[PDB]
Amino acid sequence: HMAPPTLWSRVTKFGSGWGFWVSPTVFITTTHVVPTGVKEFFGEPLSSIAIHQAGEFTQFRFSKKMRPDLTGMVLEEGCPEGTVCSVLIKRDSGELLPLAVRMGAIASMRIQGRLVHGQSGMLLGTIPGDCGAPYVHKRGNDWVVCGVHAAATKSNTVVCAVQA
Ligand SMILES: [Cl-]
Ligand SMILES: [Cl-]
Repeated sequence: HMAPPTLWSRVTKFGSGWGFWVSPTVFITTTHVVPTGVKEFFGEPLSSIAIHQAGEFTQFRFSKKMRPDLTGMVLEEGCPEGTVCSVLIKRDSGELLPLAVRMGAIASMRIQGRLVHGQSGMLLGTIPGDCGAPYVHKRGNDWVVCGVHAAATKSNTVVCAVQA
């Protein structure tokens, strides 16, 4: 299934990587790309944002509609093993590099000392800078997002962080 422009428009440069607008108020990203010590995100004070971070998965819920042009999509905790997702990688150049990935198992893993609650997959390459890119798949009418890019083997195996 081919990701349409509006879906790409959700993928947003953020910190040392990317994040993704799940809806007008909900933004997801990979914890380690998130800027630390700041007092606002997208011009909104922390106080106005509900933040939950665990297992390298970060979710922001804003009090205000930040992307009022968007519809809300389904966010799931990973996907069924065997599902082929697309990782919607934007590069700093502007290039779009959707990568097809056959997903494997969900697991709590230690990767370079960090606890990642995630899902591994095999590419059917990712680089530093790509973390936070969304893993998506289409089910019926609806695109589903089920993780954010977190790691890859040197090899090729990729891992996305998934929500509790
Ligand atoms: Cl775009
Ligand atoms: Cl499914």
